[PDB]
Amino acid sequence: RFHSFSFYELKNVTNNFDERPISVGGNKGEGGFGVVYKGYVNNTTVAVKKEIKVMAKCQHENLVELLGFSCLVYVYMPNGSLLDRLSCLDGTPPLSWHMRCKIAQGAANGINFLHENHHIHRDIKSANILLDEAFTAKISDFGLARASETVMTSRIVGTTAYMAPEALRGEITPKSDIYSFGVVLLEIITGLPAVDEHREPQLLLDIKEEIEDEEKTIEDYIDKKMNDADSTSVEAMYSVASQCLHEKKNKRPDIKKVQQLLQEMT
Ligand SMILES: Nc1ncnc2c1ncn2[C@@H]1O[C@H](COP(=O)(O)OP(=O)(O)NP(=O)(O)O)[C@@H](O)[C@H]1O
Repeated sequence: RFHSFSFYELKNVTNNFDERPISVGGNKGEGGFGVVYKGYVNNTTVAVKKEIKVMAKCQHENLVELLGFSCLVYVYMPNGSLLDRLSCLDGTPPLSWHMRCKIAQGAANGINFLHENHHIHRDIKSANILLDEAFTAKISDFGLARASETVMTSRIVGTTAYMAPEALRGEITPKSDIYSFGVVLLEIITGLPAVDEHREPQLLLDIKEEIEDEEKTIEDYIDKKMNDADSTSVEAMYSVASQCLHEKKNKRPDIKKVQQLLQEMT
């Protein structure tokens, strides 16, 4: 299971917490809980950051593996996040439609495993979908995760732009994950971030209504940085997105349904 690390080995593996981007010769990614550095341990490139029983019960090919702690050490995901690859950050090639279908499938297989096992992720978003050497989807960051039995909470957590209305009111339910996934699927289709302040609309989930009021087609929104995207499977994916984004929790499909529809799309 989990290798217990001393801090001093971690320090030195990360070239003494070299905070420089790896693209410039360093070891640095960073989020709202810590900084993630590339490590070289024996010959195992790892990812080191600053729940564990969740990672201890939940192993799956579409979930990042926790290796160890001092704290947290992870299998290291070469290709970064889905958000950064959708953005083409640091000049990476745009993701093909074929590849985007596989990633959506893998991410749904990942969340399915979590729901079967009665967990609620609570922060499903494209930044929390990592990609290994082979671009296999790895759901990450189970710091907010909760075991399930719908309850409420005074400590509302998540990322605003991906959050279900009931998740923003303080309810806790896997149903919110489904909603967040629907926003991820929209990100995959259009290659647009869930929120852009200098955009209209600022919130990607708002395109559902532009489309429903047939003011726009999903075709207008399709990421133009692809040449392998057929109308039929794009609409098939959008349809699944739309269902996940039903503003009423009990109307959304469950993850088993989302999964079978994404497999049928392919
Ligand atoms: N296991 C990993 N392998 C490779 N990169 C990782 C791994 N875990 C995290 N990262 C990267 O480390 C950075 C920090 O991630 P994280 O601390 O989870 O913040 P975030 O998901 O971007 N936002 P939040 O989860 O709200 O704090 C991100 O840039 C990730 O791309």
